[PDB]
Amino acid sequence: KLEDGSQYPLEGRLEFSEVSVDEGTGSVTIRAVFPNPNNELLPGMFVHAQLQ
Amino acid sequence: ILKRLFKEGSDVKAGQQLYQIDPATYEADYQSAQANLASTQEQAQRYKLLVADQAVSKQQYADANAAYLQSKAAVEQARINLRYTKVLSPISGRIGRSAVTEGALVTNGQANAMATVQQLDPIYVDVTQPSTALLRLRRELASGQLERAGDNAAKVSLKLEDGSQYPLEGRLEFSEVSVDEGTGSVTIRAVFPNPNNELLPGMFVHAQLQE
Amino acid sequence: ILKRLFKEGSDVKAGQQLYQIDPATYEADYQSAQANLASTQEQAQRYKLLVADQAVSKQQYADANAAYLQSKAAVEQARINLRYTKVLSPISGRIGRSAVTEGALV
Amino acid sequence: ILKRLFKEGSDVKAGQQLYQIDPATYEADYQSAQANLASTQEQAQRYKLLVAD
Repeated sequence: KLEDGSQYPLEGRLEFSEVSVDEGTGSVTIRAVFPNPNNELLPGMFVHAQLQ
Repeated sequence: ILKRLFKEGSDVKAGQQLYQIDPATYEADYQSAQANLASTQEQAQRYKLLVADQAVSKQQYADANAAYLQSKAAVEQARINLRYTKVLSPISGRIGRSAVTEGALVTNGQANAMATVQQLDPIYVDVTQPSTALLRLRRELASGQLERAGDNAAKVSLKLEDGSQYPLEGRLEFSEVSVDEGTGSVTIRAVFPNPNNELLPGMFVHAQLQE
Repeated sequence: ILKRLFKEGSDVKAGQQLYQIDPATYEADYQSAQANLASTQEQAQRYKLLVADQAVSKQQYADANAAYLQSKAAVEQARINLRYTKVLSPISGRIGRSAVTEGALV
Repeated sequence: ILKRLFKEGSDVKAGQQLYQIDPATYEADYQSAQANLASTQEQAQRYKLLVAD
């Protein structure tokens, strides 16, 4: 779901292998991969991954 | 620097000579390399025929062929250096000021440029906008809500800083050229014809989209 | 930099040439090194035969072999430098602005 | 001997060219000597002034 509140039409995979853990916070970062064939998404966008 | 061949702030063509570095010493190396080559070549040719006839040893032919190869090499380097005495314009555009005065000493690999040329006719207008604004606009190009100007571009107008309209009409191209660090904000470019140089780099302006 | 070769904000491929560094001297060094190699090599090969026959000394052969070894080395470095005059994309992806202009020094 | 230019047994005039010796190396030595003179002459003109100040 994009900053504008809109739904990205494509759908990706949320990968559960941890990329980094935080120092103080101890909170983990993981990553989803989304196809981006029109170059609608660019780095630095604020978004929400939606999980059922 | 023998000469500066251009007027500062003028329009220069791609490949036009902007400076003449004093060629005299470079001409001398070249012509001297060619003289050395003409001689060693004629010998190497003679010896190639002699060694075929066994009128000379392999060594003597070898030595003659070696001298010739050295000469060949020396010519080619000298030719290149001579060519470089004419400092040429890489592009068509408005050249600025010379950082160098006639009679100054220039060095291959010196830290500072001597001049800077700027293609001004087609001119850019850099527009920075939040990632979401751009995504919106791109959709309207495909929706047809925005009028196209060629491939992947919207027709645009320009409003100058004095507040007036620019008479000409440009292209707002949708491939991003940078995304900013702090802000998610994206920079794209419009392209406006500038046939008399009313537009200059550094102006603050407003590109205008009819939706 | 002789040429930039890519549009800013466009897609390039891994391995694609993004810039042309002026190759003229590098080309000349390489051609000349290569021709010198052909010549020191035959000389070293020949002296190798000739020492076995005692028609030249070990010192003469040692010198011929040395000059040949230097030519090999000179050729390899000249080749590598010439190769780098073509600045390639490491990956496929979207390229942004050029931070360096044509005519710039790298 | 690049060329003979005359027919054996024939008549010839004083100053008539009878042979051409290959001039390639001679042409290039001459071109090079002119080039060295130009360069070297300008430098001595230049240094004549320099030493003056």
